[PDB]
Formats: sequence, structure tokens, C-alpha cells
Amino acid sequence: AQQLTPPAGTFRLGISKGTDSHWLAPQEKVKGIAFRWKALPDTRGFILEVAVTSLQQADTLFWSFGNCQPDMDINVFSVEGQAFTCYYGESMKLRTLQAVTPTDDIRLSNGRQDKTPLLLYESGKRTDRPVLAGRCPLAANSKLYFCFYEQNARADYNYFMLPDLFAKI
Amino acid sequence: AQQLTPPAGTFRLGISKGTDSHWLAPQEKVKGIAFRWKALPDTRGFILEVAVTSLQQADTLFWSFGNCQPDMDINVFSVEGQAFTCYYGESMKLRTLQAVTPTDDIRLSNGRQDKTPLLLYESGKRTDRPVLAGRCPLAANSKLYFCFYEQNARADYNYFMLPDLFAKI
Repeated sequence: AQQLTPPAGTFRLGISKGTDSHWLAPQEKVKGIAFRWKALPDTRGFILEVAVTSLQQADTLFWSFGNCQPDMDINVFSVEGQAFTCYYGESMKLRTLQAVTPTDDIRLSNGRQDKTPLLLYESGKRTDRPVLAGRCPLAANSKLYFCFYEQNARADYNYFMLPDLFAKI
Repeated sequence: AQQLTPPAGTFRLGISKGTDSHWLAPQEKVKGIAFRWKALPDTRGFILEVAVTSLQQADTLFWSFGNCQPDMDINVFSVEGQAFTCYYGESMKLRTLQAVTPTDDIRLSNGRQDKTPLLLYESGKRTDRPVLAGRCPLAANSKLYFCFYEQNARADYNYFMLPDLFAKI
């Protein structure tokens, strides 16, 4: 019901209708589109359900993900289809955020060219710290889903298992 | 017996005796120290066993690791104790290399300052693409281990499960 936030960074929602677009305000109402947010019980994170009934106000849904700390040493994204990974922090404290989106239409975009979703998506100006922008073409009587979560990086090998493993091979 | 290579990058071994140090040559023999390499049967990678018998030629073992492609967009390190992770490639094709070393004495050093292991380790010159360098103080009748391996990125959530999981919460 109430907007939930990712384990890190800023997840922003926008809508377009033809050549018109704008970023949605925190509790902004959209004609034909409803937003339900549910917290993840196991790991840190959430699922968002975009319930599309009508395309009267919006033809497309837009989203943008950015780790808005210009002081951080590391901030990189890995995109695999409709999913992405964000590595943020420093070498001595590297954190991982994982996310799953409705479409594979994800672009490394310039966060300073974000006046509207359509300007961010078609942004191409040179940037050392890009943000991610996504395009979700909408359909009536359909549901779209998002998932932002953290993964416990279970290392397959520890130093104390290595001497036995070396002798075993 | 024969030197093995990591799934990516270059793993270099060096030794020191007092204020004197040098990087070991591919089949360079060291008095009191033997190097046995074994391939990992499950995943892509290897284990190295540094068998120390005597400290007559060397009191300290040194090592370096770097991804030597300046053309490459991304190369970042995450160090957690005596273990590290390397994220290399581009956003659209990011790869992960994992490693286990004998000590937690790991530094983001400057590759250009690598004439000797002691110069690399104490390098303070600022660089955008550092190399990892570690110090392993040696002891007679002891064994040190290294492990370079790749981890199969099993994503905890997929878009197919999201509608059921949302309804389940």
C-alpha cells in the first residue's frame, strides 16, 4: 500500500503517454494503474506489483535506479536481461544489491539528464557514474512486478578447508 | 607440479629475504620452498600449496593479482580478510573471480610500482586501476595455500516466481 525503499539507492517510478512523461510523486495517483508494495520476509527487500487496468493516463511505465553517493569509490551495475546487480561502496566494504524488473529494456543512463523519464531513457551524455533507466510498455488487464533484494554471498571455499581438499584431489 | 593460471588475470609470486626481494620466474626454484599446483575438479580454478621447509633463501612470500586490460571498462576488488573478489568486464558482461590467500595482509597497490615485491607492497602512488598485493610471513615446516575459483551466480529471485511470492506474503 505504502511505498517501500530498496536496501540501498533510489528507485524512481515514471509514466509516459505518447511524447509526454513525468516522474511520479511519492503518493501520486494514476488513472488505471495501482501500486501495491510488500516487504520480503526472508531477505532484506521488497516486491512491487504494478496493477494495470487502463492505459488512459499512461501508455508506458518508466523506472530509474541510482546510488546517489558521489563520495563512494565504487558504484557499478551488471545487467542480465530484465535483472541487474549493483556493486556499491569501497574495496574494504563492498555491498551487493540485486533487482528483477518487468522488461530487458534497461539502459546505462545519465542521471543528470533526468528532467523527465523520456529524456533520461534517451540520454547519451558521457558519464563515469551512470544510473539505470528502464522502459516497460503497458497493457490493459495485466500485472508487472519488481523485486529489490540482498543476497548473502556464500563463499564456496574457506582457507581452513583448502589443505584437506588439496590432499583429496 | 606445473604452474596453473587463474580463470582471469595474472597471479604473480615473489619472495623476500630482509630488504632484498624479486618476482619469481615461471619455473624458478627456491631453497626450502616448493610449489605444488592442483586443478579444481568441480568449478574452474586451482589450489596452490606453498610447502615451506626452510627460510634459508626467503623469510617472506609475496603475491600480486591484477586484471591487465586498460581497454576494459570495469575492474574492481572486494577484500574480506584473507579472501578477495574481482569484478571485471562491462555492465552487459560482468564476470566474477574469487580468491583465498594465506594472510589478511592485502593492499590495493599501484601496478606501475612493481619492480620488486617490496616496492609494490609499499606503493602509495594514486591509481584508478589498482592491483592486489599480499604479504605472507614465512615459517619453517609449514604449508601455505591459495585458491582461485569461479562461482556460479545462483539468483535467489526470478520474474516467474514474483506473482506467486507476492500473493503468498
